Amino acid sequence: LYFQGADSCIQFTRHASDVLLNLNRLRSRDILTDVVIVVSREQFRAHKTVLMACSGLFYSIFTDQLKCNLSVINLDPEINPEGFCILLDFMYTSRLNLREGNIMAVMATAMYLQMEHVVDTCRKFIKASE
Ligand SMILES: Nc1ncc(Cl)c(Nc2ccccc2)n1
Repeated sequence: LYFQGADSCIQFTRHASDVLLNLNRLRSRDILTDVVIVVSREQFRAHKTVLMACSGLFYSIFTDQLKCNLSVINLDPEINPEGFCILLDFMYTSRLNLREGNIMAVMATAMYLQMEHVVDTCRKFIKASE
């Protein structure tokens, strides 16, 4: 459906989430992926534009005239790959699968990737356990 937005335009309620859904479908089928992210010898294929849109670290890398052409990016080998996988799924879905058993790895990975809204959110959930 659609509605009249604050600017008097027609606004499509599901458009942004539908675009993201379609980008995730492309990722799952490996269509137009243009980078591999390597974490602890695990490989993750993705779209650079989605990475940049969600992460300060990826934004900096892919706006750098030298690094923007790399098709393989290695992360710190101490990064937990499940932490990365969770954040990558978040990027492509808006859904963050936080659990007691993964929250610290997810928070550390989000800090490394410069995903500040995710970092803040992990803080509140940790602080509520205390
Ligand atoms: N199912 C699917 N998966 C991925 C993409 Cl990118 C896509 N795009 C698209 C297809 C038809 C009409 C409008 C958009 N559709």
